[PDB]
Amino acid sequence: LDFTKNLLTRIKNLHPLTNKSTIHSLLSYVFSRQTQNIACEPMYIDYRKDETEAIIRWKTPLHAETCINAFRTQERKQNSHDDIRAHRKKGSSRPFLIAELITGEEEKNYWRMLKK
Repeated sequence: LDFTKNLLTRIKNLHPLTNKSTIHSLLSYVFSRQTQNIACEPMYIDYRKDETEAIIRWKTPLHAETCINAFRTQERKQNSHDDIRAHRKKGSSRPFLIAELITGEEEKNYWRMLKK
């Protein structure tokens, strides 16, 4: 069926005990350092407690691209469940936060499942 392409980013290596509020703040903190031209508008955050992944539905494709560029440029690691600035700490076992654009069949299935 029908959807706006290229809105979705998977965020990987979140702290497993975080929440949507913290994810929103972290994305806005990181996005701020990539651009001042447009506001951070993660319209929906799909996140289940005790997972290490979220799916973000951005307002526009340019917001999604901005997020991907931010995490590609910036080394970030979420230290604790409520860490928003996510500075990498020397000797930390935490992995680097990663943002990937969801495409192809994975993208179609997101919109199919949302509409089920």
